[PDB]
Amino acid sequence: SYNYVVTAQKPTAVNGCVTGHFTSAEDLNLLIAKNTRLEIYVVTAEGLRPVKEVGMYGKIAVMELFRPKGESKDLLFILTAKYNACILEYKQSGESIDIITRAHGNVQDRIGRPSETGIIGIIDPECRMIGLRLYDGLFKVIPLDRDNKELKAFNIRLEELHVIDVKFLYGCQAPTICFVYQDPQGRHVKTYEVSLREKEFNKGPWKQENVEAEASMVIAVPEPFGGAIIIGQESITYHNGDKYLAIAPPIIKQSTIVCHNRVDPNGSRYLLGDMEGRLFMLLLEKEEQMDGTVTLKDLRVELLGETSIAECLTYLDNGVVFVGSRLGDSQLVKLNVDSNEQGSYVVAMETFTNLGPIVDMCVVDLERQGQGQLVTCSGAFKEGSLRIIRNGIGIHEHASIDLPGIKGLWPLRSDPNRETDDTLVLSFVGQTRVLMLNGEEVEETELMGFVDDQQTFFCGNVAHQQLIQITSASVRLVSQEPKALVSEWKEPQAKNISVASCNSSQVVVAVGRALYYLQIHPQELRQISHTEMEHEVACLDITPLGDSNGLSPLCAIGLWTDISARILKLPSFELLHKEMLGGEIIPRSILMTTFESSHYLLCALGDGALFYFGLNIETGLLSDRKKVTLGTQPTVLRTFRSLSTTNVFACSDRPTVIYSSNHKLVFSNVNLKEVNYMCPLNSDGYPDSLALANNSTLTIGTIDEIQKLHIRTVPLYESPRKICYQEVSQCFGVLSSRIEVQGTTALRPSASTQALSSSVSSEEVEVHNLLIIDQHTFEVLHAHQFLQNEYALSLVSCKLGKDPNTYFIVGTAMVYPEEAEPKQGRIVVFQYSDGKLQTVAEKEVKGAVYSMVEFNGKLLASINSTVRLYEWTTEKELRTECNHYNNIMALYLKTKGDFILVGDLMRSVLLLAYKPMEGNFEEIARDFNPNWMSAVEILDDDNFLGAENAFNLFVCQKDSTDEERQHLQEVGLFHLGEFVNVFCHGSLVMQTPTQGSVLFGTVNGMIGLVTSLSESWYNLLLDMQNRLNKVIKSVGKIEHSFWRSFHTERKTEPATGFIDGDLIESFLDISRPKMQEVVANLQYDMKREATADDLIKVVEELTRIH
Ligand SMILES: COc1ccc(-c2nc([C@H]3CCNC3)no2)cc1
Repeated sequence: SYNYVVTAQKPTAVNGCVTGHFTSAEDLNLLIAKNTRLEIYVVTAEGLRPVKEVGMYGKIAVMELFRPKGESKDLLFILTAKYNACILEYKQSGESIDIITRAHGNVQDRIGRPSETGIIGIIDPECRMIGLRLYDGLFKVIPLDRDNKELKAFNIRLEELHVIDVKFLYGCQAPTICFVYQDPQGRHVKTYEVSLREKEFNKGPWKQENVEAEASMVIAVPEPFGGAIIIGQESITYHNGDKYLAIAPPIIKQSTIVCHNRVDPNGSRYLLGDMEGRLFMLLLEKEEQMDGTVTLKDLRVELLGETSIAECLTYLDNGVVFVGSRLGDSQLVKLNVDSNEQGSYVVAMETFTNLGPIVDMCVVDLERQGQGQLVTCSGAFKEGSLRIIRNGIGIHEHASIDLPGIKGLWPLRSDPNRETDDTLVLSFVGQTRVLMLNGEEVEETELMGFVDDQQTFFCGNVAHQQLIQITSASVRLVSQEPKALVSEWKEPQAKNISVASCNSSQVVVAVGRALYYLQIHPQELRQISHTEMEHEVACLDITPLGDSNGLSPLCAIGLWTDISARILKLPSFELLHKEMLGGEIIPRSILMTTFESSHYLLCALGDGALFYFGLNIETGLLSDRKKVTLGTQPTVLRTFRSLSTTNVFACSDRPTVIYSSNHKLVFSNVNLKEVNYMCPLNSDGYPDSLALANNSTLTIGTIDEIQKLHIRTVPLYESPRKICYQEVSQCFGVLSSRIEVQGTTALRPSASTQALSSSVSSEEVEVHNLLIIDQHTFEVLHAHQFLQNEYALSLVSCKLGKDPNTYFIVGTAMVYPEEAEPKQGRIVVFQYSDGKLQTVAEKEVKGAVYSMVEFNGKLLASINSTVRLYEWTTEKELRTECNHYNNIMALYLKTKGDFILVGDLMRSVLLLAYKPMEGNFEEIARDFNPNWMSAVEILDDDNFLGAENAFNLFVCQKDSTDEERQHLQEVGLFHLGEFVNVFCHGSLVMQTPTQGSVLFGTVNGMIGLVTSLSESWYNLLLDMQNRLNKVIKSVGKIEHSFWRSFHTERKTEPATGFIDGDLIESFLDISRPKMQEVVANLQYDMKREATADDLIKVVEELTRIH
């Protein structure tokens, strides 16, 4: 098996968050862990400024900042889920930012079952040690000597086997842990000192205490309080020596508090977040003492308001809180001293997309044909949603004029008072036209000073309240009031101008090979200098960059013949830098531009190639050449603003926006047909807009947010579970569940209680529903509620037998507390007609209906340990045809032709065939290796894909004996690092090295793709990986091969049959010399030594598949 796996959407769920001074001594930073990704921000009064985002070869399990004695700057400790430990430092060497690994090592033990309650990692306030709870009964200590670069550790026996939480205390002479543990006698809090000298615990400073039965979190309180707060379900207690204070506030009893964060450095106030998204303030009241110590007088809890359900909370000063969510969108909120109308102190400032968990999804061509969109069931509880995801950036067209032959567009302010454009100047072969803008009206008009009988190459507002028009014949300077020609420049023999560039006070024009530099003065075009280039000029730019006061010391130029992009000094025209771009196709557009504070040269060729380089605006040096391909026609580049950010629109057959993300250039398709020319337009009637032209038409519209994927959110206010599309009804079916309390009563309104119409089947509880949702408005048209204690598990939309209706079919389970698994459930066939669901037929079965699939006009269903095929009879009932029994728990089905792939709870996958001339199933083959499955997919007749609970993928094949024949072989293995809930065939790209397309959705909201490769392609890419791994410096010095090794509690093996597309794609981001190392000696097709250029082309083809 040869497979390739790549990220289409990175994990969005927030697994943890910390604050401190990491980037510099005086920066306040927010660090966010999104599984495999670490995001670093500087906190401002403006908000969060992104400075650096890195990938780890690992799932981040522990992330803590700490400050070694007498240092100005925090270091970062990370532990991965595979027990990779590192200490990281942030270093900025001028422009370049580097994460350096100061220490690393793997801290796994040989014997050890991972603690069921997870990895805990803590660091003592005096930075003497890191403490890790990895396994029950052991506490691992890493001394923080500067010498301990390998992070060598020792284990201490911990008598208490079941630790709930642990922290290091402040204000202690020896490092001291405080922890809650559980035994038969209940829950207790205890302390121990940790002796480095003895490598053992010593007696803690205070005696143990019994605590609440559901005590779950330990907070170490800084000086001057010291001590610990213990949070439980109905109590909050403070402990410190012969000091004990407890409160039992009813207000917290409704929902478990699951996260905390310190507001005040001295511990006077904490935030607390619960499972329903309530946000509390915990206040510690001080009492003075004669000896000048400070003790705790009392504790209070106050309800502040509501946030997203928080996985973590981080106070960012000035009343600002970052709410990191796993189950909904993350937020920035503000806390105010005074409450609002409805009584909340919490006001939301910003919302960040989280797709996670993705519990189901499907692919549908909603709008066009051939343009797939992903529709997910996302989130949980009050955060549950549908998310609709599609590639590319949209334009909202607001005007359309038929007007062929446009050769350029320029906006103009004809009134020197008003700030908005009021004029659009259009060029045509040998002619110019001026459109005036009065509101939404676009009237043809003249404009005194400008000529209409020459083609315009540039026109604009310029210095000293003047306008400029540059044509093939001359440069014309025009006064604003009144409009009159005040100056006109011509070449000495009045030869044609061939190329024009202009800013507010400078002009460079070309005449064949000649260049002329003019300055714009009051009533004067002043000729400053001229030169003769070695070849004919193709293109020019003099865009001023940086702190430049609108003046460029640089001229960028592209030439014929040598195909060079050059940087020249003005006024002398001295050559500062030359780059030969190769080939025999001339540069067509060149642009100096700034993205996220870094300066670049862009240069586009007529064949669709785009080169880009770092530009030093001081020396004129170009560096770090990169090349993408943006189409096959000449590309024309032009800056525009939207949402207070400068970007570049690339006009071609493939219109593109160029922008920056994490200080790397990014290229995103615009969803339009061919655009030939554009300009920004910001007029009264068309504010913050774009004017667009093709061969026949002028358009004016606004642009969506600049990003790779557009996401629409449909709030449900309850948990979505499964989704299916029903084309004939133009709706989705969505299974959903809401929580109600002890009959039962609801916590808030939600999709299933707010449908247009409703039907019903004739502690906290789940109430399950089938929602019918309109595909255009996403309005809830109908909700059908299932029986009390009925859980809806599976859903399909299909036709059966000879019946022409399409039905929604739901499989359920009746859930009773004492049952190990369900012994009762239903299959229900519904028809959606006239705005309601009618129940057409039912069938009681003796188990949970985990999975259903349409199979050759029949209904395949898995019921507990049985796989069953039903026929749909002429009297509209389901009738069993055949059964398969050899499963533990058949959770997952997929089919292809007569083949059925079965995913088991614990015995991996199994391949059935229906035998149409015997009316029964045959077991073809089974994977005899145990695996705890989460999802399955058929890649093709011979290849079966599985995902399992320890975040691995594998691929099974038949072994091309007869006892031998029924053994599936695991021929592919890969540690993905995500939990796959759903696989589905399809693509987000409009319909090569790869064949097939399978998308997957995950708990962290990551979306991935799996596709197939030939042996040949695999071998090349495998070889590339090995070379890439030798040159790339990895954060924490984790080996890529270690990261991607298949890993469960049973077995660890190198990955095989799987290319890591994220790694391959990173090839485009290394330095050109590194690309040479990577390239040196490797075959490529009959055969030859491959070049860096060859590989850039290949990797580009591979980015196109998502
Ligand atoms: C195992 O524990 C440790 C603790 C601290 C360091 C360390 N401190 C530093 C300082 C000096 C220059 N940069 C910050 N660089 O590494 C290394 C390993």
